[PDB]
Amino acid sequence: ARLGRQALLFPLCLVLYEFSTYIGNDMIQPGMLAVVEQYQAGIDWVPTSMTAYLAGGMFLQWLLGPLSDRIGRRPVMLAGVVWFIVTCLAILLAQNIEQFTLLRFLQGISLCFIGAVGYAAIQESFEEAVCIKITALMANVALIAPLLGPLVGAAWIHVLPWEGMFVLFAALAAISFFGLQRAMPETATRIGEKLSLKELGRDYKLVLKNGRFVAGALALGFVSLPLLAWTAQSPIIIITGEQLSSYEYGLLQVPIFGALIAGNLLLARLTSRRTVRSLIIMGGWPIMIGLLVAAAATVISSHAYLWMTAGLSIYAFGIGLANAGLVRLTLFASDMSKGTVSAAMEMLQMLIFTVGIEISKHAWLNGGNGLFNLFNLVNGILWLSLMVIFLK
Ligand SMILES: C[n+]1ccc(-c2cc[n+](C)cc2)cc1
Ligand SMILES: [Pr+3]
Ligand SMILES: [Pr+3]
Repeated sequence: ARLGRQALLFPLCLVLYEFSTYIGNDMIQPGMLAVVEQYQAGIDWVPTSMTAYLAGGMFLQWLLGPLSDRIGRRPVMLAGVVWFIVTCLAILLAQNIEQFTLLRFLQGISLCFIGAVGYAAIQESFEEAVCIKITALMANVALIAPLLGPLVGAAWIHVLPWEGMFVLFAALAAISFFGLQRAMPETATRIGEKLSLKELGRDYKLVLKNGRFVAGALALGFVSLPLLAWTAQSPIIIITGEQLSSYEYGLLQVPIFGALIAGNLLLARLTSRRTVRSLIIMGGWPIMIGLLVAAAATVISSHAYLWMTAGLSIYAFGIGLANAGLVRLTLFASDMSKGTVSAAMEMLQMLIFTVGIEISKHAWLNGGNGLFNLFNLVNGILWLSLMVIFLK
């Protein structure tokens, strides 16, 4: 007898899935030093784990939304959960870092199911008032994962093997599979209809023609790249770069991702009395000053990692205050299907993350902290350059 508890279990398991796909990245980065050392791979493969994971995350959004609309939101979502489980277990059999990285890419495809079909079902199932509550919980999980992940991941690889992490990801996903199997409704409104890739290609051609949309989408990518670059490389900057331990590594996540949360909590308070664009200008100050301080500090003094951390913290506060607003404006910058717009901007900004982490990596390998931070400053400037057009 499940109908009252169904209204709560369905969003909970999707959030559990969202959480485990997220720590599936955030727990793995600290443990990536163990992985590299166990394959004898070289530290340059540490950020590439995330690069491949995110590259998979942009692989199928365009398809999965309209496909699940045609064949069912249940069978497509459940397939994504199974896929994550199977690919999480398959990585234990990887014989080199290339195979590890390749499965890391296959595991990344699991992210595409969250918004394009999972959240689509939340939109199609719940009232606007309840939908807001669920979206908020999804946002709170997206804030906790990149703080919990590195802390728990650093602690994990001093007692347990990295393999065990993937067992944990598959287990949490397995729990969410059984929960979704019982509780998820079937809310696809086009079951039976034919899907036309040629027609769908025209939809994505039309959104890319929208100048104001593309400007906002790229800006979201550019502005979050410093934060994503830090997540990817902080294990190699702090531990192998600065010759520090796991404690320092983990400790330095607190002011940065704490600052992110602080930026979101203030946004929540200030939202009723500030327009979206004023919050973008408001948050722009800590973003620019933060990135500028981190750059200036590590150019004049290469090993000033506390000044770098403080710079990223001030920057992160700006991101928490500005991003949610810019996401909103970008969505409504294109008067086209919300499924296509969301998939487009999710896809576009992740193109920037994947390429950006790779350039970021080479910046640090060839120039250390100074060139790592300077590249992050360029990204801020590119976000700011786009904002003066996008806003004025
Ligand atoms: C799959 N995925 C999750 C979270 C982000 C994300 C990007 C930028 N920020 C600021 C937060 C979260 C991107 C992709
Ligand atoms: Pr058409
Ligand atoms: Pr269409």
